[PDB]
Amino acid sequence: MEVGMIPRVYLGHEWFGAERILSEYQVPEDCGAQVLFLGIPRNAPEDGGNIEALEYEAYPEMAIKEMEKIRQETIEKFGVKEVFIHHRLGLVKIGEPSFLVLAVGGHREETFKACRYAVDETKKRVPIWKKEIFK
Amino acid sequence: MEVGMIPRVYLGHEWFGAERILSEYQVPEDCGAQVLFLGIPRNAPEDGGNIEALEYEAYPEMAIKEMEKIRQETIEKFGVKEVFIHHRLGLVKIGEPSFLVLAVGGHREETFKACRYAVDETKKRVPIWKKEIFKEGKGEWVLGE
Ligand SMILES: [Cl-]
Ligand code: NA
Ligand code: NA
Repeated sequence: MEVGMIPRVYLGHEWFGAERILSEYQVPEDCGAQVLFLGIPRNAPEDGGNIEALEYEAYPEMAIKEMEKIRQETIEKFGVKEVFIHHRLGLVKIGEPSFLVLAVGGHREETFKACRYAVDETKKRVPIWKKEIFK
Repeated sequence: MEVGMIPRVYLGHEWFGAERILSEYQVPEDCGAQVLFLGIPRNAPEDGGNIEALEYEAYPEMAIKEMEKIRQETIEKFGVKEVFIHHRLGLVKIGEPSFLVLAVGGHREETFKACRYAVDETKKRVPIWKKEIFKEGKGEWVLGE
């Protein structure tokens, strides 16, 4: 995707990815910590080990609005400088990240907390659900 | 540079970087989470003035061994599948990562804990000495007679 600036909140069938975000985002002089979480579809033995991919769907408008709300809360609550919350829609192969959260802050203490908060809240409140694709 | 495999523990003047590591590393089928921490030199005016860079020095062998010990501990204590612990030596300009820790595991819970553990334990136990390299004009921040 070609954009003027990488969106902080993204929900779509395309993807920017950790490499591009980390490469393009300029860390502010007052920030000394970045904590990135990548959620990846698994094909663990406990699920049969026959999963080839996951298909993600959502209520697009509702989801992105709630995602932005969580981002706002994360920044205000932990005092970090920036937070990215991205999630893919459509087909996602096992091993490919489908969920991304990047927190940028002054120190690691609050940056780790910020990332974990955004990740946990997103899972509890954002309307995005998966479907397994077998074989 | 030094692939084949990227060394899980690395200490030197060169740098693999998060982009290359995330790009090359293949996530195992039983892993659903990756937690990456990047430590970056920051300008700390509360330390006397504006900083240009952070310098890191050490006796590599000793530092590397403790880093490897911490890595093994992280994997064992948290049950994660893989852990990378990298750190740069020499001068690192503000904004450029100098410390990297990547934990790969089954779920969020243990992966986050593992990364935090490796990071905290490294800062407490690994003998890498740091020095803030201030920009010219430091004497202007605190003025007496
Ligand atoms: Cl909607
Ligand atoms: Na990614
Ligand atoms: Na890096």
